[PDB]
Amino acid sequence: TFKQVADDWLKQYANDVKVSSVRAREKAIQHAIERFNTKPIQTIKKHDYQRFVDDISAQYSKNYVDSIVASTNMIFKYAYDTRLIKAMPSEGIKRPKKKVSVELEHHHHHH
Repeated sequence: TFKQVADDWLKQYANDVKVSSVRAREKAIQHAIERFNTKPIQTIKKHDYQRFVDDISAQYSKNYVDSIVASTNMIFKYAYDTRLIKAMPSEGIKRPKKKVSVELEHHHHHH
């Protein structure tokens, strides 16, 4: 029944956003629902959640990954708030430092 709940929620989100983003994001979100079709949303653990994020990262660009993560988190929180599921897997995930430095400015050298 997650597909129906996610499908209903996705339609409301499409209220204000790029159509291409919704179609592309829906494809990634829909793929996760079909993949976890035998695995209930309330049975999803933090480990599997990270696996999904890394799975789409190798299939989608970083910009698209952010939208999928937010949509997935918003959909998960929506079902939890409706007391339809008894779980909230997502918190406890952090990665301090260990990040690649950004050169931001392309000038680099200066005088």
